[PDB]
Formats: sequence, structure tokens, C-alpha cells
Amino acid sequence: SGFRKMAFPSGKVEGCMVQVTCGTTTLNGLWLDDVVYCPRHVICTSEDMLNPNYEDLLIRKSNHNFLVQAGNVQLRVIGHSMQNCVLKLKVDTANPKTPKYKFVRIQPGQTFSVLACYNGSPSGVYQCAMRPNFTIKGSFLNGSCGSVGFNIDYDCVSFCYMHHMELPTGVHAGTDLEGNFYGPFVDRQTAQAAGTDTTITVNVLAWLYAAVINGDRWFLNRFTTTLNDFNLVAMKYNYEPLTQDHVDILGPLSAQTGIAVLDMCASLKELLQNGMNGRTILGSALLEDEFTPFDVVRQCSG
Amino acid sequence: SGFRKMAFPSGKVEGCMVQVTCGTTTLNGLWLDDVVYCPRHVICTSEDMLNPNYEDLLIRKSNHNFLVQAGNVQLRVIGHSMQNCVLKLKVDTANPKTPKYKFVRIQPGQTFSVLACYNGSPSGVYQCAMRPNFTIKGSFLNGSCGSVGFNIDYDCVSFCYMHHMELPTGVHAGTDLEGNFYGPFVDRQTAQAAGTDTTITVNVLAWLYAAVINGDRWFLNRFTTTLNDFNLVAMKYNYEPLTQDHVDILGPLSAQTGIAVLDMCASLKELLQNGMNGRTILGSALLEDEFTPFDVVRQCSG
Ligand SMILES: O=C(Cn1nnc2ccccc21)N(Cc1ccsc1)c1ccc(-c2cn[nH]c2)cc1
Ligand SMILES: O=C(Cn1nnc2ccccc21)N(Cc1ccsc1)c1ccc(-c2cn[nH]c2)cc1
Repeated sequence: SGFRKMAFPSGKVEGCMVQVTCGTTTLNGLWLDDVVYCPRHVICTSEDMLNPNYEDLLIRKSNHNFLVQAGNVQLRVIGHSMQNCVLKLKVDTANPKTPKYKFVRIQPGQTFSVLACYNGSPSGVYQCAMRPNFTIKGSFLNGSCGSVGFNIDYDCVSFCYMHHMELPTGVHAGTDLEGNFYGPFVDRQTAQAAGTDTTITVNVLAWLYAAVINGDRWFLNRFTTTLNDFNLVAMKYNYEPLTQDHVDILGPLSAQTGIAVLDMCASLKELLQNGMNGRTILGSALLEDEFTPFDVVRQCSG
Repeated sequence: SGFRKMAFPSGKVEGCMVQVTCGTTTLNGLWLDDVVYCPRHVICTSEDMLNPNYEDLLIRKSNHNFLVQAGNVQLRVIGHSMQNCVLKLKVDTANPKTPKYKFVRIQPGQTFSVLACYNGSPSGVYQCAMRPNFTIKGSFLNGSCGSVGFNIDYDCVSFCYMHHMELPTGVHAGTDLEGNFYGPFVDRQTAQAAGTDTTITVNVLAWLYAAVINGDRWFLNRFTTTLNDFNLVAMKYNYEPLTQDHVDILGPLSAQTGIAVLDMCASLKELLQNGMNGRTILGSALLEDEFTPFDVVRQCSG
């Protein structure tokens, strides 16, 4: 037993990280088959980033201006192209360490592992959720651009996130691996509104089930509620409205604990209206919304 | 910026995990050079674990009774021996993926990454601290025995922990890689007292510095304190006494933020005596003691 924020083992992704240098700037790239993916603002100077014309900036660059290093091995760039906000550098060698992989665009409320990297070298790994407002709350310093987020299904790495920017509020924004930003952000140094965030209700419920599985049961009570009544409470406390799709996803956890989803919603309602009264749940004095129902079942099944 | 509980990249350890089977039981082993390390209770049956005589149990076993599999590749066991609570299986092939490594015995209050494994296959990675009472609060299911904890220094993996047991309280106990348990525990199914735990004061202070570096400053106040006055408060709230050795370790964080350690102790004192008053620090409504001063500087330096 026990329940912790657990990242996927990062080995399959470590073998893909390279450093990408274009004149001045160095960041991280992702080497899969004979293509290296990295953020396109690698072609910018610091001044360029206020109103960069990426098309013109890229026209000034040839294959030989992109220096790509995988540890010590030097890659020979034989093609370059821009897709949305990513650069794709064709190299003449397929990465011998390429895992089975897919590119996926994840939904808000889903989680993934981030392998934070600097100069192409892995630094650490941690779990993140895509916030309802399409930001993530990560740990990224200067030089971390091009670090990627991923999930692993059996042997297949599904890459979902590439890191591009820190907003002045301190939260992080990035793209899928086709270079499309999550949310309304653009790769320009302007102030950008991250919209209203909300708490991921179905994840808080999955986490309450995780807590019951691991012995924390004090929040279980005598009450029940209805989808509509609960959604009134969710609205007041800025939680995502709960839907029948959410109820269905929580079915296995309902089945394994024998606690009906709506009875668990009644517990969450009480916690929202009265707080925790100084107690803790799975080591936290806040309601945790960064575990998906799948995250709970995976960690509670092995 | 941002600050998260960050594990080391697990790739160098993934290449070392094997499964070890001895008659009935299967668990994880660690393959380094031509030796595989695993918990000795792999030689037990379920009934054996109440009062196991490991010496006699091991005498019944020959090299060929230990089946060792590294993914699909079968290892040929050419020797076996017991060192304290670990088995060392000599195999005829050096692990080609052996990283540079050391075996270390860590001190309480130090942190490390755990690569949780089942049947020799990696499941996830997360940070743990060795509690003052030599337990760890992990996430381990049946079959996770032999999973290891480690730190990585540049290219060198320092292995510090091998997982052996879950206590009836739900916390976890294990050995160093010489097979010596941390704390008073033994590899028998008896009830065992984990002594009084305490909060790791120097880690809470390092985490408060991490918070200031990343914008959370509301707990900073007008007050100061002394080592002795603060230690009166630590005693009342079951915190480790603070020493000058701790003050010195916090020197770089003091220097980078310009907040004297004793002024930060004055903030911690106020938090302990009054609580947080519903506010949060780095996303937490509790005082966090699982980041060492080195963990803060590493994550805040790259
Ligand atoms: O946000 C960044 C880069 N970034 N990402 N995570 C960070 C954590 C700490 C500090 C900086 C961090 N920006 C701003 C921008 C606006 C639109 S996209 C990115 C950034 C700043 C400078 C460059 C640059 C490229 N060449 N020279 C400088 C790139 C991105
Ligand atoms: O605690 C364990 C094994 N273990 N470790 N983490 C666990 C998380 C969930 C469930 C079990 C877990 N024990 C008890 C014991 C007491 C002294 S050392 C270990 C355990 C139980 C059974 C065996 C066994 C060996 N052969 N057959 C059964 C081994 C350890």
C-alpha cells in the first residue's frame, strides 16, 4: 500500500533527448527515428522573442546552422522544416534507442510525466496534470525548453507535451508534438491571459477512493447527494461540473471499494462546505486533483 | 521556476532490474557487474516468514534453484551467498548496462528516488525521505520487494535502499545494499515497533527558502529568534532539534535569498504556533519536510 505522485520510468525517453543549438541559443530536442523535434524559438535571439517573424527567421537558417548533439555523438542534419510551433530536423541516422511511440494530444485533466532536461541531459522526472485552462504547474528553469511530457502504455511511449514557455504568473505552457499549443498561448514574449482555472472534480473523487483503499476513511459519512445537488456545490467552489461520463469512469473504483460514486460525492460536498478540520488525507491538508481514475487504479494494481 | 517533488531520471537503474525466482516466490533483483542482489526472503515460503531460519533455508538451495531473468535474457547463476539480509547471486555475464555506481548507507532525513518494480519490470519512480525513525512512506504492492532507492551524482548511481517489507502500520522498511536494515526491523512477520518519528526541521527550513525563491513570501515576518528559543518550539511540536551543523548546511540558501537562517526559524516558529491560517506554501497546506537543502539547490540551479 501507500499512494504517492508517481512518474513513469523515464529510461525510454532519456535515450531520445538531444541538445539543439542554432547560433546563440541551446535547448532540448527529441530524437525519434531520423527526426529531431524541438521548439521553433531556438532560431530566435533574445530580442527576436517580442515579435518574432518565424518564417523569415527560419529562411536565414540552413541545415548546417542546426548543431544537434546526442551526448557526445554528432548528428548530421539533412533537412529542416517548421510545423506550427515546432522544428523538425531531419538527421541522417535513425536513433538506435527509439522506443515504440505515438504522438497524442491529451485532454485537460489528464496527467503525464515530465522529464526535465538541460543541454540535452536529463535532470529529473515528475508528474503533471494539464490544467482545465491548459497550463501546467511544473518546475522548469531557463534552458529547459524542449523537455517533453509523456505517458507509457506497456511498451509504447505516448508523447503529449513539449515545453515552450513560462508565463509571468509562473505557470508553464507548451505544445503537443505537432507543435500546436495547448490553450490560447503563442510563442511571443507578451503578457498572455491564462483563463479561469477550476479544480478537476473527477480526479479529486478518484483520489478520495485511493484514500479509502489505503486506510483513510474519516471523511466517509452518513449522507448522500444527487448529481444536480452536487453540481450546485461544485459551481460554488469552482470545481468542474460532474457528468455521467465522469461517474462511469469512476465505476471500477466504486466497485473495488463498494462506495457508490454519489455517496463519495456526498463526502466531497461535506469537505468542500466544512473543510478538513485540521485532519489530513493521504498526507495532504488540501483536496488533491492531480490523480486520474486510471492513475489510482494503475498504482493500486501494480 | 516552480518547485515539485522530483525524482532522478530512472534509466540507469531500469537497465539493472531483473526478476528473481526461487521455487514459489518471485521478486526483483539488482544486476550490477556479474552479481545480482535481492532480498533473502525470496528463499522463503509464506509459512516460513513467521520464524524463518534463513541459514537452513538457504542450505536447501543450489545455484540452479535461482532463476534470474533480465527481461527475456536468462542469466546463468554460478554462485550464491547471503550477506546480512540480502542474497548475492553470481552470474556468468556482467550486466552490459551496469552504470558507474556505489553502495551507500544514507542518513535519516536524506532523500532518494525509488524505482518501484514488479516481476523485474519498472512501474514508476518517486522521491522518498528516510524518516528519522528509519521507515519510508512509499507506494509498494505485493511483489515490489527488491525495488531499490538511489541518488545520482553526475554519472554515478549511489544505491542506498532495497525494499523488504511493509509494516502493519502501512509504512515501509528495507536495507542498504549490504543487506543491513535501516532501523530496528527484521525480516520476520512479527509486529515491530517503529519508534517515535519527528519532523525533519532542516528540510522544512530548506523548503521555506525554496518557497521564497519561487514567490511565496507571506510567511516572512518582522521577528527573529535564537537557536535555543527555536529549539524550545521544535521540542513542543516534535521537530528535530536544530544544530549549528544544520545552520551551516542552510548557508547557500541563506546567501541566495538574503534571509538569515534564524530569521527563517522565526517564520517557522510563527507557522508552528499559529498554523497557516488557510493559506498555502508551494501548493501545500502542511509544512513539507521531504526536501533536503541539496534538493532545493539542485532543483533551483538546474
Ligand atoms: O519562457 C520562456 C523560456 N522559458 N521556459 N521556461 C522557463 C523558465 C524560466 C525562465 C525562462 C523559461 N521565454 C519567454 C517566451 C515567450 C514566448 S515563448 C517563450 C523565452 C525567453 C527567451 C528565449 C530566447 C530564445 N533565444 N534567445 C532567448 C526563448 C523563450
Ligand atoms: O511485507 C512483506 C512484503 N511486502 N513488502 N511490501 C509490501 C506491500 C504490500 C504487501 C506486502 C508487501 N512481507 C511481510 C514481511 C515480514 C518480514 S519481511 C517481510 C512478506 C510477506 C510474504 C513474503 C513471502 C515470501 N515467500 N512467500 C511469501 C515475503 C514478505
